[PDB]
Amino acid sequence: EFRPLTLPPKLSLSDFNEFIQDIIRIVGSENVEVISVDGSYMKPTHTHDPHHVMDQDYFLASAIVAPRNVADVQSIVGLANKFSFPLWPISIGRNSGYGGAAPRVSGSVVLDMGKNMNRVLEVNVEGAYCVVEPGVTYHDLHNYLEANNLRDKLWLDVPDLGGGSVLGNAVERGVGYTPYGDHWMMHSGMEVVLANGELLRTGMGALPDPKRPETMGLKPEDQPWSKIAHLFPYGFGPYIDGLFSQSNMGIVTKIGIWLMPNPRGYQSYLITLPKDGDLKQAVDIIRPLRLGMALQNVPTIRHILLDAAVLGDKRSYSSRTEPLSDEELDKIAKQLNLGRWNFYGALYGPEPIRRVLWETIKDAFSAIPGVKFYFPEDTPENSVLRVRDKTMQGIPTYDELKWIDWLPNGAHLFFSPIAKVSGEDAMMQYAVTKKRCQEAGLDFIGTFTVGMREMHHIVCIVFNKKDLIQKRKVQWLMRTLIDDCAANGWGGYRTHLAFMDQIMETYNWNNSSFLRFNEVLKNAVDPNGIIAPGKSGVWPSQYSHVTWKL
Amino acid sequence: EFRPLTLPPKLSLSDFNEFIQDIIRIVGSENVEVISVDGSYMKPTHTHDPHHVMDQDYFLASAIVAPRNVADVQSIVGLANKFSFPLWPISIGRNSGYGGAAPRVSGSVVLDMGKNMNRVLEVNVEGAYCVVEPGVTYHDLHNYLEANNLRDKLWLDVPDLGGGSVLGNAVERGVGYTPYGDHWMMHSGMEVVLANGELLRTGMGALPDPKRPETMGLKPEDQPWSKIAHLFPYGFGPYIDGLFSQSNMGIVTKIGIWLMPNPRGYQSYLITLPKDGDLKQAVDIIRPLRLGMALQNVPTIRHILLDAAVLGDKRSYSSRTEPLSDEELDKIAKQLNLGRWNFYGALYGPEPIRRVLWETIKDAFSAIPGVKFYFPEDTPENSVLRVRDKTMQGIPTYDELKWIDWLPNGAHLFFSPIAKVSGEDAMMQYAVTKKRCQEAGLDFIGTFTVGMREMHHIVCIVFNKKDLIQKRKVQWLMRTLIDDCAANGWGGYRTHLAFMDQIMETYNWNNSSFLRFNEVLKNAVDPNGIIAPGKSGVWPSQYSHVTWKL
Ligand SMILES: *Cc1cc2c(cc1C)nc1c(=O)[nH]c(=O)nc-1n2C[C@H](O)[C@H](O)[C@H](O)COP(=O)(O)OP(=O)(O)OC[C@H]1O[C@@H](n2cnc3c(N)ncnc32)[C@H](O)[C@@H]1O
Ligand SMILES: *Cc1cc2c(cc1C)nc1c(=O)[nH]c(=O)nc-1n2C[C@H](O)[C@H](O)[C@H](O)COP(=O)(O)OP(=O)(O)OC[C@H]1O[C@@H](n2cnc3c(N)ncnc32)[C@H](O)[C@@H]1O
Repeated sequence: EFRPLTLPPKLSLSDFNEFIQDIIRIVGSENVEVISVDGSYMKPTHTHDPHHVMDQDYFLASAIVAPRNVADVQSIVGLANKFSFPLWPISIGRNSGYGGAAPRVSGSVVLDMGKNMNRVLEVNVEGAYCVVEPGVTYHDLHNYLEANNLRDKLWLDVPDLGGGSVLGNAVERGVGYTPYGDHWMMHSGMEVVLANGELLRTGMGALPDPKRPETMGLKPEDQPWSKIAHLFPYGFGPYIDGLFSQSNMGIVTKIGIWLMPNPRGYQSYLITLPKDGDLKQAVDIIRPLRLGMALQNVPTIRHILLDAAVLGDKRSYSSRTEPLSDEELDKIAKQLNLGRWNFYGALYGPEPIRRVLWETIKDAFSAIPGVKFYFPEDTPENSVLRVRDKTMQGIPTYDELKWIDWLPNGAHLFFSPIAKVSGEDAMMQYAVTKKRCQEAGLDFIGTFTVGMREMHHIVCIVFNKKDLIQKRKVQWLMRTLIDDCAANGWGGYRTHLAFMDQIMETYNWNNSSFLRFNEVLKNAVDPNGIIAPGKSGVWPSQYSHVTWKL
Repeated sequence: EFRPLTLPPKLSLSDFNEFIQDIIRIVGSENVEVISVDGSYMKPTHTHDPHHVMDQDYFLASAIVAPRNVADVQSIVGLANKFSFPLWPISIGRNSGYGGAAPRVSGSVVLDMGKNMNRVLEVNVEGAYCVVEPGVTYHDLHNYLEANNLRDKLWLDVPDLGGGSVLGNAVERGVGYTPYGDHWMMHSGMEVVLANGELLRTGMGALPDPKRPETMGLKPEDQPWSKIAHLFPYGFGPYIDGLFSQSNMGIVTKIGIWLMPNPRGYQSYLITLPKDGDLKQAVDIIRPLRLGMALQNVPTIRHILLDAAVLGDKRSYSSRTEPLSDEELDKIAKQLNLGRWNFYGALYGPEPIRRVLWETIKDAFSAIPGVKFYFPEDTPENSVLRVRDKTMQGIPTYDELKWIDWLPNGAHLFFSPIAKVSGEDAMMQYAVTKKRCQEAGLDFIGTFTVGMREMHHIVCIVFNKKDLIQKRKVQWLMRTLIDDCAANGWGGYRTHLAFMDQIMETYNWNNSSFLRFNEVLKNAVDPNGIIAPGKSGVWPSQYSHVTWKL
């Protein structure tokens, strides 16, 4: 297909057309769409960033290809080398507010690993793990579980929504909410297609499965994995798996994820914190409850305007234009029966044990006047708790998609710095974010996700994507928070395409010794800069910093 | 000094003699020793392999060098890059049975990082971590904790002795036995002198500490870390930390290890399994208890002789010269009130929790005939339990050093296959290890140690170093052991100087993709291969494989 909307760098129109011809040849014209439209969460766009803060046709693909299998991805890559055509690998492209399936480099070949590469490849009950291809969602897998009666032997671990790729997410080092909440950490045995074309699997994945008659002459892609590939991550020698998450080192095609066995008892809960400044003493309570394994999962500390947005848009609470006042938020609390901060957690295992954690935790949160403890049953039926009951046992919902609609034309954008598990420090980060949010005229909407020693601060910027003034006011908001938080010793853990460069430029100890060392290894494995140039600030030698950096 | 027994390759006497003169002018004479003796554990040697299977002077330094600071380390890397001089950094060189201090490539400059770089830079009671330089033995840290009263707040995680470098062990991916027994996975934020000699700090350690007066003008080494540096492993971008374990990618100057807080209750236990065959059912029982979290640490399953040999050498049991027979093992067992296998574990936390777990466990092991339960107090003054009851609470000890003296000239080498947590697999490996020890006319000594989903199975080969026929026999054993276990889908997780190239060739999936990838990265980062060429089987392009491997 002839004249495209944006071409990749240095490439003539003639060369685009010969390139696509061989791709159309290899994949069949079903699995190639040249771009010469915004959609929804349910039929996700693979051309552009749906929750856009820049121009809509800023981060935009030139084509989209859907490899049917692993050798298609070798062919396509071997090809992209031949021309020097940037690629952008996506699994499901539901990386929304992080840019979705937009390419950082306008003119790229967004690579739809997900549309066809689809298989739940294995579920191992005694190993308590599973192998996933990029197309398997959280829901896909969940529906694999229930169709096989495995729901009663192994539980999953899920983000706020079920659309996401199991692997795409894990590679992004993302976060769920059971004891198995640290997604990346739960990986074992990765299969990666390298920039050069050569296939790789890491860990004991490199320890070959012993030869047998039934497996002879099977393509590397389709071979089985040795018995320990997915039980020990490290294998032998340097442990490279992590070079491949939040990186442009490769294209991931298979990934082992560990699964938590049915604990033998479950109960979720909600403790409500009446005042705004109850954050500080809360976190101070969570601190040695987390560190001492009285809090087994990854709990959340939701802000009121987060649940408020799930149960109904802004307009149905106030007709005001500025962000809502402190007294107005108080009303919304007593309205919905929530506090200013809500702490959502869950207990796991046999009744004898849940009993004691609960008595400890209740008993710990008693030094806060006005507190209140809820099990799911005790709430409204629309309730967030009633949904999150499901999220903390590995049952994927979509309910939470709604908070995106806090403002006319729904679009989000994340700022996720990292703070200490101290009440003091948590307050500080909230006061620094809150301040810059009013200056920008937004509301503050957020959650802290409690890791053992660290805390993920998710600043949920919603804006209406057809207000040309506010989208710039967000652009200014975003650039200031990164800076402000750096000035204060916090950095983001993940970002949107437009802010990769800054955020990485944030981590500049000893004159960017981290980036310079990364740039080194990139140029070594990808001599031609074709795998996802730009990702996480990391530019190859043939993308000039000046022309490219944002 | 003028004349060492061995020169590093392609290096002249006159060059060597400049390098040395040059080296001496930096670090003073007291800190530099040419070599023109096996030492102890109490004062480890730094030139060669103390428990040496190969020739006594097969792995040999040409000199030792102790930098008084990171700037020295830097200065040295500088010279070595000029002269193309192999380095071989050790922290403490206690790596016996993996080669102690000995350098993969003879003629290397052993960098004794520990002698002067020593300090415990930090114990952070909120963070439940600590920050350690290459010289901080376990024991050293232990005594530090004591002299600052922290013993009733933060506990350590020790491996079977106390000499070990807190960090040297960590970047070997070593293993101890509290619930924080996965040492490598407890690191957050490491510092590193790269091969080029540029200084790098990883993870959050890349986000610098914000400017204030009191730190202005400090050399990069002596700059503090930013707040989240040792609480969140990951930073932002591609996670490179792993690159620096069991690899030769950098020289490590500092590291942050998580410390586990006093858990508010502690009980250890011995479970004796009376039959050789009980291992099989025994592991099956472990599988669900491990994975459902009833077992909180790295319990281990020790072969009986282990305890035998801690208690008194081979002679003290029979003047027999060949391996002791099955029946003598039944004899010895009963003699010491032990089983044919031995399970050691611990209970952490309040009395109510301990209670419940310990019943779940008693009960589950009861299905094995003639099983018997002992607490510390229930056993004789000299017991292994009484020793491990210490080990399991982060207290360093050394009694276990005895087993090394099974034979006239004690020396141990290790073989370290990973294994499934399934009895049938476990027995398979036992069979195969055992048959082979039998054929080399050796006494089988092993443990498995219980990972979450895997088991580290440490075949403990011990032979007498002055016996050339035995030495040679042990070199046939290991090489056979690596091969057989590969042929049945089991890799070794860590090895000895003289088996590194072999073990790697074992992880050869898809025409060795793993090593080829790793050889690529290593040349990028170390053009003149001065850092530890050879480690883990990974070689620079100037070390021809034909010349160098084994
Ligand atoms: C708007 C939204 C997002 C969200 C969320 C709630 C809302 C309402 N809650 C989340 C949660 O609690 N936990 C979490 O981790 N993320 C949450 N999000 C963010 C996001 O939408 C989801 O996490 C989603 O699962 C991620 O998108 P997806 O799973 O569909 O993956 P992707 O679009 O392909 O993005 C991956 C990025 O990484 C690189 N990448 C991805 N896959 C590969 C493979 N196959 N090979 C090589 N590189 C890959 C890409 O460069 C891409 O940028
Ligand atoms: C014989 C013995 C050994 C032993 C054991 C019981 C007996 C009696 N029990 C162990 C166990 O419980 N768990 C475990 O992990 N190991 C056990 N061992 C083996 C050994 O004693 C320990 O592993 C010990 O901790 C290792 O010695 P050490 O800590 O001194 O390590 P090293 O000698 O200094 O060198 C080890 C390797 O590390 C790399 N290294 C070290 N420092 C650096 C720096 N800073 N920069 C870059 N690399 C570094 C080197 O490659 C070296 O090969």
